[PDB]
Amino acid sequence: GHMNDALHIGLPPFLVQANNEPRVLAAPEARMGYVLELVRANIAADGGPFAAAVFERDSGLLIAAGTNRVVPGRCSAAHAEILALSLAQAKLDTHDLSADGLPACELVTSAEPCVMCFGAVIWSGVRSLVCAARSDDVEAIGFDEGPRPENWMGGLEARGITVTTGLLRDAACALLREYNAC
Amino acid sequence: MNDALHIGLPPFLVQANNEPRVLAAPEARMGYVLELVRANIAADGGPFAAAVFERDSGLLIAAGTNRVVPGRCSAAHAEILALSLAQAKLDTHDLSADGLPACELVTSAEPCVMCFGAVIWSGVRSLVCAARSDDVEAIGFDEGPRPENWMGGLEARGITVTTGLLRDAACALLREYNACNGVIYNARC
Ligand SMILES: Nc1nc(N)c2nc[nH]c2n1
Ligand SMILES: [Zn+2]
Ligand SMILES: [Zn+2]
Repeated sequence: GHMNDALHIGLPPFLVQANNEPRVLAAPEARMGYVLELVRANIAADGGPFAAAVFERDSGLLIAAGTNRVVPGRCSAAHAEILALSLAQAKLDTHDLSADGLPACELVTSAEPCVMCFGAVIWSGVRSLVCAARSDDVEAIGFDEGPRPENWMGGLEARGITVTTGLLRDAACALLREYNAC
Repeated sequence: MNDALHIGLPPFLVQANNEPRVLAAPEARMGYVLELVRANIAADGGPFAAAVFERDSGLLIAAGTNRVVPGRCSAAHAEILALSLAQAKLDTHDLSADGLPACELVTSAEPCVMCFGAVIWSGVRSLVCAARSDDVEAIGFDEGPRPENWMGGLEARGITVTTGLLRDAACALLREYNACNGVIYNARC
């Protein structure tokens, strides 16, 4: 809500809980299954059908999670990725996730990022991005990726951020089609 | 806050966002945005400020400055703060929602790729910049990989773009931040 002295984006109960309960998920598909549970919880708490979480890349320790809170939060910058990366940085007391001595961080996200989130992933210091639904899956339910540069993935890769896509794509599309139906 | 995204605003920014203010001329709007750059640098933030104004009346809606380092948040560019704070005050994610005056983002520098998408999603109908991307990069800030013809990109979404407005003063402030950036104490800073 509106504050005088802060930008303040409140989080619904499931998301506060997700950011404060201990969770180590070693396998990539474990990490992505949990992110898709957050998608489902978010849809039920009036949010867009997107979620993301920052994990320690090797251990799979969950550091923070975010979901689309654009409409209920009255904030167009409130995509899953922005919240997940920002909360991870708050937790780790730094604006730079690749700060010396911090373990390598990974953003596991329900769908390929829009142009804003593409830039946010670059500045964040995460070293790895893993996506489920593809860009055309997102467009097919009326979400816009915006004008991203051509070869956005190679843009990430050239800056030391490894990119995997398509992970539990079909599971993520099931939740997208469902949001679009309702 | 582990229960919210919470970026605190320094007092001078609370002040900027508290007092009613109307600036008709583009140069007046950018003059004010450049005062916030200097106040931000003195309040431990980066050399970047932006403000959302009603396009046709000059009424200030909200201002934002770069709070990346003090706010421990790489998303906290001036543009993201200005836009989000304006959306919070008017109680919509969409600055072009029915009933709302057309909004213009005035920004001390051309937007990086993240801020470029934020602009597109925000609903503002006008982007007005001072320093060019070349200026920003000249002192080690990185605009990142924007799409080819990013300005044409904005225009095709109906977002009119101006740049170079009070560019000299904005460059002078960038160079002054850069001269004071190092670790060796300089009383002149
Ligand atoms: N316009 C602009 N460009 C950057 N690289 C940047 N980094 C932090 N704030 C910024 N603003
Ligand atoms: Zn996004
Ligand atoms: Zn930016």
